[PDB]
Amino acid sequence: VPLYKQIASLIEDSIVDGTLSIDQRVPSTNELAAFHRINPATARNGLTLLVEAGILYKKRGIGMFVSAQAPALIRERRDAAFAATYVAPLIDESIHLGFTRARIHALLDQVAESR
Amino acid sequence: ASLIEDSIVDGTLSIDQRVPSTNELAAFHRINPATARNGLTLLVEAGILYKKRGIGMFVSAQAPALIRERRDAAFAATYVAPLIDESIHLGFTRARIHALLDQVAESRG
Repeated sequence: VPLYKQIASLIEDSIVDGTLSIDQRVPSTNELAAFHRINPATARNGLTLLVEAGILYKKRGIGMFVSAQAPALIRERRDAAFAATYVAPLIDESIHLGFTRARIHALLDQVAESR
Repeated sequence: ASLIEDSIVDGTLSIDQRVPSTNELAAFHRINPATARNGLTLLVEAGILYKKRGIGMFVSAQAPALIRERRDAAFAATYVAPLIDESIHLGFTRARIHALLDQVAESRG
């Protein structure tokens, strides 16, 4: 995983854990660069990634802040990544193999009951 | 191993029909005849094939169910097991995942 992504995820984690709130300045490119001791452009790319997702917003002349719906955004995105990565190919292959809805649901239970 | 099984699935081999000689299986897979042999031995153990003393090995009427059972277990290991593990890690209940299965289904792939 690229460093700008690792930085972005650390910030989301802080938002999920509740250690970073809504009216709390987010560490700046310069502050993140100094702390994690990484390249500024890397910290920047991480922050921008969160902007483009609607998780952070710029308060003119003050700094970066957290959107109130950030928690919902991180949760919804991670849930969608989960569905596409783990459920989408499962369903596609089910159709390919010709399984019925009942068969797939039974397979799920059969595996859960027998790990 | 697969050749016999795929063959039983596609009908190139019917129930009670004799299986190809180990030499043929060996040549097809480009392996040692002894290896093809124990591979056939494993199929007998599993009940996919049965043998007539001094005559050879034949396709069991049970092979169909047995082979299909092997395939869903492969599907389960590839798609369902990883799904279950991640679901547990993320804190999703099985009921939720059942629902999600239908959810993703509606507008399938």
